[PDB]
Amino acid sequence: GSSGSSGTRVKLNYLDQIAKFWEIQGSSLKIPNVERKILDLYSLSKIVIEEGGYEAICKDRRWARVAQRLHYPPGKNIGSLLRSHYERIIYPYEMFQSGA
Repeated sequence: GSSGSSGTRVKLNYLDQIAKFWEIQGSSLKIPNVERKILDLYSLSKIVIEEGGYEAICKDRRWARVAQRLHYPPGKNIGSLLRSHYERIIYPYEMFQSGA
């Protein structure tokens, strides 16, 4: 019949999800500014999960590729930044939203 195309549908679910969790704790959900541009915590997390989880990509120091995926500047200490922001904000959001 008819078809569509992926857009900013789910990309929002991530924000509403991580938010609904933070807004509750007390501290509003804030996004860090990397590369003179807003960070898409949605893409980073998404990719990882796909790659093969956090422990996997982490063990294979794939962080490098995970960063370049978002068209990041190859040369700057980004890998570290990402891994951090994740375990910094995406740490509780995940561990909490893990296991139904």
